[PDB]
Amino acid sequence: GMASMIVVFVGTAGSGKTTLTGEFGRYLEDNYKVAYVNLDTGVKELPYEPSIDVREFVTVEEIMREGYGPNGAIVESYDRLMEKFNEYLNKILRLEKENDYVLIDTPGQMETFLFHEFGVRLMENLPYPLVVYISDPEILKKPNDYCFVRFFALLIDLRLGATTIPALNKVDLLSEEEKERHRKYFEDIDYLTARLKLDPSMQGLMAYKMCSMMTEVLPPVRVLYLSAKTREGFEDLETLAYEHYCTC
Amino acid sequence: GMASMIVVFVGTAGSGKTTLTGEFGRYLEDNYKVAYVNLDTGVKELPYEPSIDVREFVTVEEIMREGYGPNGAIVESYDRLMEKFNEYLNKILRLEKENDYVLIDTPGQMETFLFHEFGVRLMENLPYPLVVYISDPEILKKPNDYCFVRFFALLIDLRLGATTIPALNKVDLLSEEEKERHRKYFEDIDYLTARLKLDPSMQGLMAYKMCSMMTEVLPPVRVLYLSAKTREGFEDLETLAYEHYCTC
Repeated sequence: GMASMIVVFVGTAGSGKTTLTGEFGRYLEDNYKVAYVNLDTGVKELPYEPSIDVREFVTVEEIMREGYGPNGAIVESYDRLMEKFNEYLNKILRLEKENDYVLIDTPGQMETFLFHEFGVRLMENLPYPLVVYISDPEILKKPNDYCFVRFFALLIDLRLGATTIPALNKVDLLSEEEKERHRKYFEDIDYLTARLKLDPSMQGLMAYKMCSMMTEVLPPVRVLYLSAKTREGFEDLETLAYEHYCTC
Repeated sequence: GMASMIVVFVGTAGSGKTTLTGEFGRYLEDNYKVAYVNLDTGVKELPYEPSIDVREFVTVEEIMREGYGPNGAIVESYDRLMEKFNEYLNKILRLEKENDYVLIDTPGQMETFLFHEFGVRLMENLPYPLVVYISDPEILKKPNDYCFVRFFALLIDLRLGATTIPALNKVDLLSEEEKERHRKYFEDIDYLTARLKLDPSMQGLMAYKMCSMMTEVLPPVRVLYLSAKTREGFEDLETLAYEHYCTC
């Protein structure tokens, strides 16, 4: 096709970002032409058929043989990928010319995407990509967690300089009590800050201070609730992907 | 001894956080009793003698044999450590009773510290620890990078709820032109925002918006410049460690 949208999935190893990428692809493949990009050198298996698969060129496992530990082997795998930076960039630019959606799967170690050259430069060089930042529901246990997760999404937005949508994955595992509780904090402006008042701790009152982002000029975003299992929230995301490539 | 200070070193694999921890220890061992804690399951070698070494119990390498990839093996190593959570916590609390300094080395994959239970809970349960967030100078190439790095330090502060000092490591590798350029953006309030005005990009004007943190109530912090090689900035940090355990 040619709608030419790129959607970048960001999340820590465990959040189910790779399963989501696949299933969100399948959902789209009814009405669109879709390409998948894997930028992770240490993922074991892919539930989709990749156009680009940086494991073709280098894997964390193989370079651990050379005698690196895994910390070193991960950093080293992305130093070797930079040897092919322009090649991967043009490869992705071309996928985007021949497709309606290019879905990009990033390293399970998101700092390997946030910090290293390869991930940041690739992102400064793609046309207006949208980023979906996936969070595990289990990380959400206290009102601190909510602004934390929300602030992190803001940080990705800088580092990659691309609009970043906060999402919770695996929502099908929520009991509905749980579902109700997470919705409360996220959607309701005030209520969040309200619950951020009862903690009598500086690092807690410190955390209350951070509840800053106000109205307009600094526009809070809509959080997605997603499930690969039930396809919950997929239509929202598709919509978000259209509202973005238009307005922006 | 018994000054009972804990200093927590946070930084991505590559930033030289582990070499710094060792050398900062040696510098202290002249005037203080010092204990080292390693919480990293995938670091190859330690330049110090650890009191606690979570590799004793589990390593990323060994569990990769069981057939996990490295993403999975890293997450899995910290799930197994939680089986010993209370034991490691009391072990560290006791080190702090018998020492002037307990220096804590965290996982080379800082999200394994920022996100996973083990790292966040350990930190909510330690007495007033100070966090030093180490950044590679090479990440600093454009005025965006400066607020990025500075904002990330703010995020660690929430997630662990402990005061977090931004630092640049490996300053001995700076040409002095470089040294001068990094100092400019960091110390000078305004100047930073000033240079954050010439970019004609929403995600750039977006980045200008984020330059928010104002005066008092929301007090900007002093950035450290550190070098294991020359011991630059070690006295500053020692001072910071005293000014913190006092006031705070």
